[PDB]
Amino acid sequence: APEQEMVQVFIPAQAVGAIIGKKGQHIKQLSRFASASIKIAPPETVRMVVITGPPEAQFKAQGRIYGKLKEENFFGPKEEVKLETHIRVPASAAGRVIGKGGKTVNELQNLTAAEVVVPRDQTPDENDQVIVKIIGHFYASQMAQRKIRDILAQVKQQ
Repeated sequence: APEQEMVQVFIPAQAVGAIIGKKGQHIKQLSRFASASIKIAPPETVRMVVITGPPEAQFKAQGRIYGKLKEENFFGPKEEVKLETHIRVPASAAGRVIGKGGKTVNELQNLTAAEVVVPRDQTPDENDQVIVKIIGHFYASQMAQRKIRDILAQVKQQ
């Protein structure tokens, strides 16, 4: 059964208008395209897009956010869109995302050219989960997320 995941994508504050669209048109139809729930989180004081859905939904929705930002010239003419994404992993599995000595997060970064960072002083949330930070282009971020998901599923069996 397609399990659901929640991802937080940070976008430039000024881009919220193009993601939402007039009368919310763009964010509704993006939800239908991806078959995902897609929400702009309230400002704490970048803005955070919260995407909830299974992996294929995540791919479609995230793909369209990177694409919309590209199309609106939010970055630059020669500039690939690079965004920060936060995902949550079991605390008991974070040490396996890092690897012994740090070898798996290193391999991740070398394979994808995404920057992947597990902050080390975290308090697990009420679901015993901690943040992994992913910064990169669309493909790099997708590949980091897919790999981390596969690591988690491995730890779960064993």
